[PDB]
Amino acid sequence: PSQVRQNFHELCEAGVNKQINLELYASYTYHSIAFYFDRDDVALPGAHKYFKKQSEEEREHAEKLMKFQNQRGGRVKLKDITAPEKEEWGSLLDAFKVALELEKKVNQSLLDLHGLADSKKDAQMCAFIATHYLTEQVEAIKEIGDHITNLKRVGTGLGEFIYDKENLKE
Amino acid sequence: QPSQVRQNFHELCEAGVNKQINLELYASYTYHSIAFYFDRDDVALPGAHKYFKKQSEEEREHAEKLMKFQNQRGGRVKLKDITAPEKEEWGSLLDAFKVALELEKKVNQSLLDLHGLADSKKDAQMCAFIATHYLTEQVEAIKEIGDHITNLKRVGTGLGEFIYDKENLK
Amino acid sequence: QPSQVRQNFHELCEAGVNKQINLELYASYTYHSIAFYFDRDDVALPGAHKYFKKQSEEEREHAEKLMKFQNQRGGRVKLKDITAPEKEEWGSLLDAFKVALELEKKVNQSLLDLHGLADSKKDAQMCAFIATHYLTEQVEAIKEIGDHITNLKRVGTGLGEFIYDKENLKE
Amino acid sequence: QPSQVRQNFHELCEAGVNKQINLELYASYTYHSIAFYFDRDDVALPGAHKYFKKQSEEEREHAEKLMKFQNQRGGRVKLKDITAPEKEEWGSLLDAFKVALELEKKVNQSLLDLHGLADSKKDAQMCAFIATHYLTEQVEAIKEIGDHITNLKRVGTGLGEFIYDKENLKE
Amino acid sequence: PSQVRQNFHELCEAGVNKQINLELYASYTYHSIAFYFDRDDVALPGAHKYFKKQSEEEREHAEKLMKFQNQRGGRVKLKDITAPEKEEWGSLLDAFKVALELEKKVNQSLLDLHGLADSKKDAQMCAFIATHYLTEQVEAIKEIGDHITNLKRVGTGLGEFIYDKENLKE
Amino acid sequence: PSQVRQNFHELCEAGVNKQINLELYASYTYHSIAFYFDRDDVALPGAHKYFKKQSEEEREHAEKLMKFQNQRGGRVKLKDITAPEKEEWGSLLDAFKVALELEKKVNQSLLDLHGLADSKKDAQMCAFIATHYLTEQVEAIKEIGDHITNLKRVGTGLGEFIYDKENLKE
Ligand SMILES: [Fe+3]
Ligand SMILES: [Fe+3]
Ligand SMILES: [Fe+3]
Ligand SMILES: [Fe+3]
Ligand SMILES: [Fe+3]
Ligand SMILES: [Fe+3]
Ligand SMILES: [Fe+3]
Ligand SMILES: [Fe+3]
Ligand SMILES: [Fe+3]
Ligand SMILES: [Fe+3]
Ligand SMILES: [Fe+3]
Ligand SMILES: [Fe+3]
Ligand SMILES: [Fe+3]
Ligand SMILES: [Fe+3]
Ligand SMILES: [Fe+3]
Ligand SMILES: [Fe+3]
Ligand SMILES: [Fe+3]
Ligand SMILES: [Fe+3]
Repeated sequence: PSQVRQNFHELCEAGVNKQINLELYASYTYHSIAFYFDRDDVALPGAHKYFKKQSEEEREHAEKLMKFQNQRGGRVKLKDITAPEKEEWGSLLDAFKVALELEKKVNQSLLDLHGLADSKKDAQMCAFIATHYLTEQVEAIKEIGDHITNLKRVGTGLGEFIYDKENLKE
Repeated sequence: QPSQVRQNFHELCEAGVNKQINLELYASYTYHSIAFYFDRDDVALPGAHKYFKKQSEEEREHAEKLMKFQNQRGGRVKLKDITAPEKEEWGSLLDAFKVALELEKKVNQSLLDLHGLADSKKDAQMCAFIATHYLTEQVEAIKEIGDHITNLKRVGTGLGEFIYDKENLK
Repeated sequence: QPSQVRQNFHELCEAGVNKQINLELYASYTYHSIAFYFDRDDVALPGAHKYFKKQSEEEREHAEKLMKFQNQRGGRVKLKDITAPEKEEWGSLLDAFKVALELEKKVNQSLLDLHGLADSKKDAQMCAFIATHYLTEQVEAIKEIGDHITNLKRVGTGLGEFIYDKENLKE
Repeated sequence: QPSQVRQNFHELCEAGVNKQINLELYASYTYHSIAFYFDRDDVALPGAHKYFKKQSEEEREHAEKLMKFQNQRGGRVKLKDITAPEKEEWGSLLDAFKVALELEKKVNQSLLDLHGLADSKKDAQMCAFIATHYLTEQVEAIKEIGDHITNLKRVGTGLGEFIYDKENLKE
Repeated sequence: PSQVRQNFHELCEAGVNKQINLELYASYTYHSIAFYFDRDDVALPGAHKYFKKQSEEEREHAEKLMKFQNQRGGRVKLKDITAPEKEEWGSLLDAFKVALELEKKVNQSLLDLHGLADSKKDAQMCAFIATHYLTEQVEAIKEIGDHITNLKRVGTGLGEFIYDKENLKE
Repeated sequence: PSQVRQNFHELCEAGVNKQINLELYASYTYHSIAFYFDRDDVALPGAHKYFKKQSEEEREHAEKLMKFQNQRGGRVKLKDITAPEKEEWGSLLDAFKVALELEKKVNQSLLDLHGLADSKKDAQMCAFIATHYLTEQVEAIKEIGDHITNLKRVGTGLGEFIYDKENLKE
């Protein structure tokens, strides 16, 4: 075993590797969404900028887990990053509904990971997940919630143009 | 018809937050009373006046942060009457701090109960929120009030109350 | 019996001030409720959340100024239960501002009554305090809310609500 | 019909760009793996960790510029799975830069093929794009990796690896 | 019972007092190691500086636990500080292996203390330990793992001089 | 024998090692006194700060002697640090009387060490001790004498609060 490994269970190591893959998957999906809004027949630059940023942040989420794996003396194990569900994402509202479903799936994954760590009495790993993931996920779901509400409010056409400029770009 | 953001948030936890919101508001109202008691012409302790107004304001912030939490998790804020404080007149500086210590310990037990409920429903995010934002401020507040009581017993009545008020509360 | 500072301050006027203090806190709590309703994920109007949060804080300040006045005059603050707000849910931006107009007019009438009472007891300093600090703020608040209602009717539902919230309430 | 912006852009060139995007992402993921390998407690080379993290990031930028180019020309981005890196463990600093040279040359050949395809369809825009942003960075990248390999052979294993990591990669 | 004491078990109070002694014992060991590297026949100034700093940090760890004891209304009980295991600590690599051993020993003590807190539903004591101690320890252990790896890599003689200058002095 | 050793007797080397232990024992006593004044039922923050600072200075005194040991080519030999004489230290005036006792005890130890140096014609060790230790000790003793006198003058209760604020906190 690694010289630094202490109170770190093989199932927890495995759970971190699974979460790294899911974070990379979310990153790639937002990347797809970002460049969909950059198409000449879509042309919502606020969404393009917003989802690009989201993609970057999800990559940082993966890196912090890779960093965590090494601190605890686990070994990073990488799998393929599955291509996103769709090639085209529809409206601003459609894209946000996809984002909410993705964020809730990631959140349930992190809640299962936390539960795993608690079951093995990994107090460090519980603290780490609670401090860096669980509140960002709640805040992210709430933010997407609000976007969906406002996108239904502003409607289609001019409303989308304005929401894109005022709320995603600025 | 669950909230679109709601995930791993029990109805009993929702109700527990609403109960804590009322308790925080109640504490704010009690400090407000105490603050204006020390502004009476026949009491006239400006340090205490300023101290307890600030305590009132902080308790209102504690309530707001739980209202914010309730909305983040997709629960619904339900407001009740704020009960008038226990007394119209609060006696000496020492008497007011003995009241505060009893209040803080009451609020603390309520936060420990609320944390216990969250843990019993495996609401790991709610555990972290309460630990991060409430449990250590409560411990620091109780210790601070203990030190105040100790010092108010030491300085005694009359000149000591005037000095303590100027040196430690103002 | 009376405070060493008390001069020309009738017990009915002392009682009137305690009743105004309660009304101010009641209005604070109502705006607080409204503020957190606009922060719900299924309403999500951040401009209104911010506006009503500030209104809540202001009304608490109006209560504090009265508690401070009570003590200046040597009256004694007497606090009562702060009644829960009328509604749990407040509907549209328009519905919320219509509630505010109603609330602000109720508070105004109460202050005008209190001023009446002060004058009936020839409490000139109390008349001056009420006129100086409350009667014009009240007039200005009711005008401001009237303008809000007019503009919320003009912009309509949907896009207009989003724009009004961002342009007028947030900024 | 075709995109309103599409002019002188062949479907095989579109396909080529999509294949290059996947390759750039593949390269990015490989450098990511290498980066975190050097962060292991039993490898502990902080310069190389920082260096390969930065290489991972730049490759992702290379991918983004081609997606941007795809949309500029009125083509459509088609994403495929990103294949996991070929190894879990990357050996020495020298071994890692040997993998990097192999990878950089493979990507260069794919860019030279893409350029040949552009020229074959008389896509002057695309030739110029590839030559301006890709062909020279790739030559510079290969030269840089070549110099790293030579220097890592010069310095030894052991002390030399620590010194090179701190003096050359941590910069 | 202290006026401030609430939800603080005697066994948790005892464990805090045990931890304080352990923190002070680590401090004294680091102090010894620091002054060994200052001997004219050892003369590694980077190590002297580094281990002095480690000695100072461990004393701070002890202080934070004494402060916590008082905050919770426990009473600080102090025991002899046992002299370090050796008078002489060998090579840079020998000293770092001692450090990894010590840090892993301390960490197990903190994981046990956290376990005790949890067994008594001391929610605030769990938060305290995880926030201030559990992640610091995992960072400390990883950093020492990294030192050992690099000290094996650089070898003895010239490598030790350079490591001491380039990594420990800076 | 150390390459650096010249005109340094074994008995002087032994006395330096004795002094180091005494400096560390004083440091630990001051640490105990410091954290007693931090208890919720004592709560004298000026004393807490003052005795913490004294604790830090005594550790520095120990360090300077370990440095001197190494400069002269003696070898540092460390012994257990004996727990302080009391767990509880009474009044501000009680703690200062303990301090005068401790400081006079240390000073006699330094005067004996100086005597030993002189008996071995260790001219540089006489200079070291007189320069760094003998006048500091006389200043320390006078300052504590002054505290005791002023603590008798101010009396208990209000006087202790004011002295703690006005003299020890500043
Ligand atoms: Fe994420
Ligand atoms: Fe890193
Ligand atoms: Fe996310
Ligand atoms: Fe509170
Ligand atoms: Fe808010
Ligand atoms: Fe409180
Ligand atoms: Fe008002
Ligand atoms: Fe005031
Ligand atoms: Fe108003
Ligand atoms: Fe590239
Ligand atoms: Fe772009
Ligand atoms: Fe490249
Ligand atoms: Fe420690
Ligand atoms: Fe302190
Ligand atoms: Fe440590
Ligand atoms: Fe000393
Ligand atoms: Fe030194
Ligand atoms: Fe001293």
